[PDB]
Order: sequence, then structure tokens, then C-alpha cells
Amino acid sequence: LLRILKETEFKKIKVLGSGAFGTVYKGLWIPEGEKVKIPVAIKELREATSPKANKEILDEAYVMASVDNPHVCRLLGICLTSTVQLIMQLMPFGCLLDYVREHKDNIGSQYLLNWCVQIAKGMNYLEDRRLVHRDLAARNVLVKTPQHVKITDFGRAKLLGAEEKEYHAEGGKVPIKWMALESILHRIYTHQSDVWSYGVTVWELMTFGSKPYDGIPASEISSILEKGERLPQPPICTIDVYMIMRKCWMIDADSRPKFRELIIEFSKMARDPQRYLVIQGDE
Ligand SMILES: CC(=O)N1CC[C@H](Nc2nc(Nc3ccc(N4CCN(C)CC4)cc3)c3ncn(C(C)C)c3n2)C1
Repeated sequence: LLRILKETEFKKIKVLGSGAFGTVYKGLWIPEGEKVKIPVAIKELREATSPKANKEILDEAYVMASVDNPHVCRLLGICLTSTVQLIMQLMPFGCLLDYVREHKDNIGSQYLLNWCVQIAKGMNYLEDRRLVHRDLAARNVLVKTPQHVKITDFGRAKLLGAEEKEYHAEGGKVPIKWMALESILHRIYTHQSDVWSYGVTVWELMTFGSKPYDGIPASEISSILEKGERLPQPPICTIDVYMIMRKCWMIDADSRPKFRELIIEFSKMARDPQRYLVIQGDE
């Protein structure tokens, strides 16, 4: 459930990162009356031109707090003062992109494929909750332990209505190199455009943190996609793995895999990792 916190109960220790959304801190939560110190991440939101009423914020928080899955970062509490502060699970090892770049020489097929499974399970849960993420990338996956990762949201995720199949976005900055063509051209987002971004995220992992379409201007991306160019097969990937990824980047959104299928296929592979990824000195 949603805990409402007073300023007396938690403390920001240090900045972990920032962005348009605001700032995230490593923090400590000491709930009143209880006798425990809980390491947390505190996300303090940037002030908006038109701040929501507290009731609006609380309503969104309740829904957010109900997102309960092993592979999505949970909201534990909220403090509403002059700023909105969201108290969330701390992921001690940071984001997955930096983690795979810094530990590449010690990451094997088992870890990579398990991560693919976990991310797919978290995205499937989001889809079941009717949430379109809209910002899936290795940077937005966080590391609880080397064996356990969780997706999080920095503001772009959207709840779809019971009868809506798509989110139609407005203006602003978009992570072009992670987006499905239909999102780039028309600002349309669905669970299936999340699948496209999932594929790019997997490619990031399999290349140990290479930048997608390196050196290619974001403005030229939709053009090369229309020509049928995609991200290249990572050298460690077998054709079977690369084909799943390529399938995530079909032009036809409904020809892309569903996350439930991605869970199944990557679970099969994670069960015999060295068959599907070939990494020197893996064992
Ligand atoms: C804007 C954006 O995409 N980001 C991604 C990370 C950051 N947001 C974040 N970071 C969390 N934890 C964390 C972060 C860096 C470290 N390293 C330890 C190793 N050093 C060499 C460098 C510091 C360690 C832990 C974190 N934990 C939970 N959350 C969410 C749920 C609010 C986090 N967000 C800002």
C-alpha cells in the first residue's frame, strides 16, 4: 500500500542521479514508531508550471504503489511538502548499462540471458496493468544485485484506459534510437512499441553496453529503419537469439513478439545459456 511519510522519517544522503524529472537521492527511511533503518532511493520531482493538487498526486501514487512485481522498482512511500518526494526501493548497484560496461569481462551467458528474462517478466506485468513504459533502455533498468534487475520509470510511463490500445503522445524529447518507427513518425506508443525498445535493450546487453546506431544522427534514424536497416548481430549472439531481437523490430507492430512469448523463449535459452550465447572464457 501507499505509505504517507513525514519529513521527520527520512533523510537524503547523497545524489545518485538527475534529469528532467528531478533528482534521485540515496536516502534513509526510519519509519515513525518502528525501530528500523531502511535504505531507500528518494526521487524528488521537479516543480511543474502547473502542480497537481495533492489529491491528484495521491491518486497517482496509490496506483503506482500497487505496482508490485519482482522486476519493477516499487514505490514504498510518498512525502508531499513543497516538493513531491517518492520513496522507493534502492537499487544498490545502479543502472544496468553502466554495470555491463564496467563488468563486461566477468559477465557470462547465464547472467545476460537471466536479465533478458527478468526484464521481459517486468514488462509483461506492466502490460497486464495496462501500463505503457515508453522509455525502456538499459539505462532505465536498475540492479538490485548482479543476479536481479528491475525496471523503473522516470515519468514517461502511461496508464491506458480499459478500452484504449494506444497512447498518443504530445511534444518533447524522445529517445529516438530506442523507439519503434510508429512512435518516431506518429508519436504512437503501445505495448508493442515497448517490445521494440525491449529488443534494443537486449542488444545493449549483448554488446556489453555499445551505443545503438553509434555515430548515426538521431534525425536519420527513421530513414534507415524504413530502408530496412536494423542493429547488427552482436558477435556473441547465435542466430536464434538475434532472430528474436530482429523480430522485435518488425515494421508491423503486431508481427513483433509479445512479452509473454519473450519470457518463454528467453527462459528456454537461459536454461542452457552457452548454447545460445558464445562468450570466450564463459565457463
Ligand atoms: C536518470 C537516470 O537514468 N539515472 C539512472 C541512475 C540514477 N537513478 C537511480 N539510481 C539508483 N541507484 C544507484 C545509482 C548509481 C550507483 N552507483 C554506484 C557505482 N558508482 C560508480 C556510481 C554510482 C548506485 C545506485 C536507484 N535506485 C532506485 N532508483 C529509482 C527507483 C528511484 C534509482 N534511480 C539516475
